[PDB]
Amino acid sequence: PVIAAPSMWTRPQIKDFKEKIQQVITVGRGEVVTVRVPTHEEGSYLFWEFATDNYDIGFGVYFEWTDTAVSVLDEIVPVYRRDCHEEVYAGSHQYPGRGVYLLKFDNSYSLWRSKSVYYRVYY
Repeated sequence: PVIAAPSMWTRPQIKDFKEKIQQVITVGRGEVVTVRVPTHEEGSYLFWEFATDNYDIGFGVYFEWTDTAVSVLDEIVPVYRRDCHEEVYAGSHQYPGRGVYLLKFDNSYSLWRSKSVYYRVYY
């Protein structure tokens, strides 16, 4: 089981990222949204970008060995609170093999606030 280290960065241009995203996920007050993004035999990589309005949210990535679902295994990125309300959080990961990626928008730590998740998955 060979797992490539993922790469992660940020971008300042969040207003505009959001703006052309809107042309969007509501994560509940204490819920967890799981976007399942199956691999490609044609692509080699997963690219992702996401941002939120006003409040941070937990982000994490896992790999489900199984052959886009959006719902309410091996670890790529651990699930941590991320300031994707101030900047756009982006990342890549090399396919480990074939399967489905688990993008985890975790708002379970929130008690009163829902989150608006603007995201993108590429190529």
